[PDB]
Amino acid sequence: QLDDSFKNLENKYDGKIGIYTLNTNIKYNESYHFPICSVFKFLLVGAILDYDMHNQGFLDKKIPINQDDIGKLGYAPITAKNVGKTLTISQLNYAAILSDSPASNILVRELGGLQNLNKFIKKLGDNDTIITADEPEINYTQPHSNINKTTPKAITKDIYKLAFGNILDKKHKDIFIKYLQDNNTGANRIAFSMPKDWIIGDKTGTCGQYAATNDVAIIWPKNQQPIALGILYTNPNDKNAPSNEEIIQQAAKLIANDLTNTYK
Repeated sequence: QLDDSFKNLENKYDGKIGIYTLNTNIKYNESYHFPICSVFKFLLVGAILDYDMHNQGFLDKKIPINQDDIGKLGYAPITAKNVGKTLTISQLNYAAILSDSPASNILVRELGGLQNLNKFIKKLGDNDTIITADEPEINYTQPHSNINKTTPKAITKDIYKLAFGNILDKKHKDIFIKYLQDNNTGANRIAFSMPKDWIIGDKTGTCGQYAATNDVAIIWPKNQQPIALGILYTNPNDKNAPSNEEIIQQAAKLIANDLTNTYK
C-alpha cells in the first residue's frame, strides 16, 4: 500500500520515483538508477573528511579562490564573495553542501581529482554510484546509461554510513552532520513534509534535465534514533521536463505518516 501510493505519484506526474529508508524499511524502485546531480557533493565532502583523518590539518588548509574557479558557473553563493581571497577546506565543504559549484570543483581538485573520489565511494561499499565528471557536466546523463547516476539504496546507505557509520570518527561525523543541517536548499523538499519537531539535515540535487529532482536526508524523529531517507525523481522520457519538488513533498509526507504510525 505504500507501494500503491508511490505508484500513484508516478501515474500523476509521469517518470519514476525512487525511495529508500535506513534504520539504525520503506523502499520503492530502490535499485533503479537516477541522475545524481548535485547530491554527489555530500560524497565529496565525506571524502574530504576522510582525507583530513589521514592528513591531519587538512580542514584548516587555506585555498586561494580564483576567478577561473568560478568560470561560467552561475550558482556560487559563497565562492563568488571570495574571489582574490582564501577559504579553508572546511569553509569549502560548507559551501559545497550548500551546493556551491565552484566550491565543489575546488574540493575535487584538492582531493586529487575524480579518481580519488571514486576510490572513496568504493571504500564506502558503494558499487552503484558512477561519477565521471564534476560541475556542471555531472548533470548530463542519458536514459539508458548509468554514468553520473546512483540508486536510492546506494546513496541512502552512503549518507547513513557517513553520518553514523564506522568510516569517519566521532569528530568527523559530527562535522559532516552539522554541514548537512546547515543546508538551506531543501526547504521545499523532504523538510517541507517532516513534522516540525523532527530534526533534518540534507543534500539536494537538481540536474535541470529529465525532471531530475533529488533530496537525500538524515532525520532525527522525536524520541527515536536517526534514520536516512533518499528520494530521487526523474522522467527518463522527457529531457526537457523541468524539476518537480511537489512529488518529493508528497512522497515525503507518505513516509512521515508511515514512520509516525510505526513509532506509535
